Amino acid sequence: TNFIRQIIDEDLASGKHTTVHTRFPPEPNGYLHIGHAKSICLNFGIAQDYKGQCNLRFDDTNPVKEDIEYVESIKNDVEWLGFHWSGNVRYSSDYFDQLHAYAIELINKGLAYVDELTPEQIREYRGTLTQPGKNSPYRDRSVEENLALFEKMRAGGFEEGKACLRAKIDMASPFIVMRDPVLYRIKFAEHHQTGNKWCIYPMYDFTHCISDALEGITHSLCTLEFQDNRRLYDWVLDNITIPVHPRQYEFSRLNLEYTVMSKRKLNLLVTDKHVEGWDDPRMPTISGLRRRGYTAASIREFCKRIGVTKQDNTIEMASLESCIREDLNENAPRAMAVIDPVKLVIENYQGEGEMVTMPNHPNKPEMGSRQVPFSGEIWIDRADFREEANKQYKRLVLGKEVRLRNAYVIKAERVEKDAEGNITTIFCTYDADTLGVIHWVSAAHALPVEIRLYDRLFSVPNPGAADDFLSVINPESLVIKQGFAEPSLKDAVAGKAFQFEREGYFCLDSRHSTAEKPVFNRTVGLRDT
RNA sequence: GGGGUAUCGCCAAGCGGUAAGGCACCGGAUUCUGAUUCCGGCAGCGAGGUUCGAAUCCUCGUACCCCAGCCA
Ligand SMILES: NC(=O)CC[C@H](N)C(=O)NS(=O)(=O)OC[C@H]1O[C@@H](n2cnc3c(N)ncnc32)[C@H](O)[C@@H]1O
Repeated sequence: TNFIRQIIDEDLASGKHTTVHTRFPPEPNGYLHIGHAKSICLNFGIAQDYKGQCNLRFDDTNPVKEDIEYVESIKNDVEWLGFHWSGNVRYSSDYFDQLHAYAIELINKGLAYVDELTPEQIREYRGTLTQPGKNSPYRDRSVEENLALFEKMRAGGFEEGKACLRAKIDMASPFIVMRDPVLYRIKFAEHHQTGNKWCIYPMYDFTHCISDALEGITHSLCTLEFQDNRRLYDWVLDNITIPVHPRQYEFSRLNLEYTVMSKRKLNLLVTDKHVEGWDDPRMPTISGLRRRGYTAASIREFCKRIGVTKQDNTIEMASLESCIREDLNENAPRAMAVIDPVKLVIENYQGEGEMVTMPNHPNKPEMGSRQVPFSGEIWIDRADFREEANKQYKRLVLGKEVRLRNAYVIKAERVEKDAEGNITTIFCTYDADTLGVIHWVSAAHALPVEIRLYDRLFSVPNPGAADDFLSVINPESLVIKQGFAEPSLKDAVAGKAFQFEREGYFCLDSRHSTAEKPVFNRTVGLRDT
């Protein structure tokens, strides 16, 4: 329960409404991102929670910026997230002729007219945040003149920017939006759904209130920027022959630390190639978060955990993080992986290996146990090995012993180095019947695995407010290791995310992995203190 | 100008009845993952008025967001 829902129960009891009918109106000019998920939960959840209907509508009014590619993806992430829409997918373009008729109703009613101030001009007459606007000399043309001219615009008689249809509101209203907001505009650009049937497109403020109405929406839910815009949402509706009037309520938009979220800036990392793609695993996009290894639920949880308020906010990473972890900790079966590897030879080991039994999930044997190849020419993570270390360091010490994960207690007793003085091997001896702790991978039965260690894309908490967000990208947002994993990981089906013991939760990256060079993305690391 | 916001480090309840939970975080217990679990540990813009008493009320100021695209 949040204020929007609180309003919903009230609108219910009074009987202002019977069923709720919400909507998600993303424009198809980029992919969805976590923020949208917030928006996607609000509207889809309210509806199902109230046995209502939510639809997916692509507010495709600006042909020039939108592309078919997006609508396909927006459609997917929506499903993927876990929601289904009411009836078919509706496009604002579905209501184009509808908007046209309505523009005419305003014209005939005399509340809209063909203004001819060049764009530059239209702004000058607009006035400012403190100085009222000034009526255009065209403002008062006759209904007959307006109908004629509109039709011309529509018939392409005017070049782009040479004419526009405008409402006749109040040029000196404090709401800049009511200063004779433009209704239609000329754009000779093929629309992704109507092709070239249209030369004049309608504006969002115009399109949006009508679509909602014509759809039967009970609560147009949006983000705060559109609060001023509520004035014109009601005006248009309050001035055309349409039978319902969806009330609008806005809320705060999701802001995440260390990552921009504007479909534009995201769009910029993509175009200027600073990331693999909209879905590069470092992105805040859903497509990305998915490839990164986020479970629809963790996202839906995140969304649940941050509420919907009118307050400005900026969620920390640890929140989104805590979420995937809560999910994965409980579901992902553990495995063995070694990210940095130095060879460790147990000279006391005679033979060619054996077979150590490891659980799939230690706090839940319910997921059974697997069989992994133990040996004496194994691998380990360099950071487990130290010739010198304090009392808190629990891993391998030059004269100590560490219980190898699900196997034996070895005991380093020598070491060896090279040119630069870095070690190449740690000769040690294993105990006989013993079955701190560390993990490992038999070098022999080792699966060569590429590992992509990800980190927050941007170096600063609020790259948005930065001068050049690109200039503040973390060069270490991605760090490609080359490690070795037990042979089980051979059968990692791109999808499940295993938990490489003591390292993090990983998933096989489904944009690069091959039969021989599987690629495991680190969704999120573990809590290390 | 106008439209908004003002409770813990980050979110988020409470809507006059004497300040929820979440995440971060610091202690302690277990753990062949320094994880997991586990218990313990840390609060309402300012100033005034209003009440018996208000974070929720009235007023002043203060802050910070948004609005001068033929983008949405
Ligand atoms: N009346 C409205 O909702 C505005 C719709 C408009 N076409 C729009 O905002 N375009 S959009 O494609 O950028 O966004 C579509 C809808 O997604 C949600 N949304 C957009 N940006 C968001 C953000 N940063 N955080 C959370 N939710 C966000 C809104 O419901 C938005 O309308």
